[PDB]
Amino acid sequence: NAMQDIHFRRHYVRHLPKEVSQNDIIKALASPLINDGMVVSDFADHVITREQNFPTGLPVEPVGVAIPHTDHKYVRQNAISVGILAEPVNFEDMGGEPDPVPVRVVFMLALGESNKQLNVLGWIMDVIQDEDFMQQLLVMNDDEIYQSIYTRISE
Repeated sequence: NAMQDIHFRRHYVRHLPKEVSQNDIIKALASPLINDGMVVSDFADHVITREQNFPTGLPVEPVGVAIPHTDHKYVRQNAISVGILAEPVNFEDMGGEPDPVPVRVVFMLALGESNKQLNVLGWIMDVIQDEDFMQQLLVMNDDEIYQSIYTRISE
């Protein structure tokens, strides 16, 4: 279990309100990591710059996903911060496609070593193809999303 070193806590999950922008989302998801000392104080802005340059939208159906992240030099402890959006928010296609991705679930990845990327991406790729799992994230409360994702990670 390579992800045994990834931190995922109850407060690393939250539903975001409508009318929030891409930047608000990134700052909101980064907040808990920043407070726990998992990342550098200005992590959210490095993620924003990264996202604008190299978008992380994944056009999966029916729930659009995004995996914003930044350089590992800004991460001192591996962690994942999850956001469930009240309404879809547009993220540019990681693949370069013209149509933006209507994102509803955001998986912010804070990885301190690049050797962790393949594994974590493989994990994401897997959960976003799990139609049922993804749909449930849009219905469950924070504790439920937390329990399910946590389990998914460690089990």
